Amino acid sequence: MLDMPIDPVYYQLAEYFDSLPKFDQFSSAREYREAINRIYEERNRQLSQHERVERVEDRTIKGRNGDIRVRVYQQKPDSPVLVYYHGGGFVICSIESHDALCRRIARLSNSTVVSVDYRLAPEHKFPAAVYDCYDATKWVAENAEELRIDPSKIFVGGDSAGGNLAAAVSIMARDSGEDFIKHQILIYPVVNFVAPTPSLLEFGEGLWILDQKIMSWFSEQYFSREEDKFNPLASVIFADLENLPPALIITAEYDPLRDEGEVFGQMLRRAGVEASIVRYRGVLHGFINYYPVLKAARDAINQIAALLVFD
Repeated sequence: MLDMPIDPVYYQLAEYFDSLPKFDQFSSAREYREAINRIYEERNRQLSQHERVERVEDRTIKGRNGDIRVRVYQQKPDSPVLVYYHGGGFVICSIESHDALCRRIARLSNSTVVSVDYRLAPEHKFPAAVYDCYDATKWVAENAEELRIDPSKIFVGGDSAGGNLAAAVSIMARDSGEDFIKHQILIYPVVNFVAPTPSLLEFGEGLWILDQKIMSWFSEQYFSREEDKFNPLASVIFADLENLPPALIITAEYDPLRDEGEVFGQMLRRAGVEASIVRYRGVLHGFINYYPVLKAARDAINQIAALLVFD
């Protein structure tokens, strides 16, 4: 139990969550990563069977940091695109662990999704991932014809650390005077590594998926220096927000990062950026990947897909 009115699916998933490998059960992030990604990826292999996509292509592109692999899920050519950045605290997860999710988005929308295989920490410290995501996004904008995507409909989005990366990318594009991003989709993002919030304290302990201990561990792996936490490409909540793309922010009710995400949405509104802040009740951080058994996740996904389909 956490606060009380939690979707009954979580109580049914008690064994599952408790059986997952914990970060502090290994001596290094690498070993932890290998153990947890193995589980996530196998599950995705099962789910993808039910998310058919006309074509899924793995391409290697040139980022300032070197090679960057991206996976292009294209259900239909000459369609809108969502450049996506997977979650995982900047340390774990991969294209394969969010494969089912991206397939479903591309399939439902009859469009395109480009999932970025960005450099992970601690191997590559902040801001390596931010630059990989920005480089891949710009590459999508610059290769519109080759990829067969609509250059006038390019969206960016991600979940958790991925939502943070989508926000950072949007800022980096704005700072560079680039205007190709038409929408940013932040799924329960982390946008602050310096200040506390009531939700951070309230759910700092006691919930599955995320607690204060692993959050501190993630930032320790991500940043090479403490003060990097205040960088505007990290704690995006302190960046200049003028002219940023219109945003759809999806938050989870039982999540330490909840208030942060909502405050970031209110700050964007003040700065004159249009934004929607949607809090899903009864769910925890990371809920979107559980769409096969959680309706709230299927509806959250429908919101992302609707953006690529509707005008």
